Amino acid sequence: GSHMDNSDNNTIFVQGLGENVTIESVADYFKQIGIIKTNKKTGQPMINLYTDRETGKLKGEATVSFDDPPSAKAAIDWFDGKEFSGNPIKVSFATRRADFNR
RNA sequence: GGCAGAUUACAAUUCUAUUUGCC
Repeated sequence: GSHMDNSDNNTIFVQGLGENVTIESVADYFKQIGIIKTNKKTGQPMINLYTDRETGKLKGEATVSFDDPPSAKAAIDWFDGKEFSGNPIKVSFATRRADFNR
């Protein structure tokens, strides 16, 4: 969250999306606040859904990255505590937990 | 860093890489 200046943080973490959600739907729900950054290697928007390895069901968790950091900040200020696909969600500032194994 | 084209491989439990052209 506010634990960093986020001057280099353009990603938000999301929880509660749903067990049947899609990258395109999440992107359509976040793009209305600001431009989601697009992958130039894959052409899909920067969203990463997560899955349970013990059940194979979706965690309801995902990251979304923005083309600018103030858009990510507005996305937290706005989407945090709203609903998506008919499910309550929770947005906040992300980091790179990937860096523990990358 | 961004824009266009091309290539290959792998992964997570909170932001992929390589490569050609241009600034």
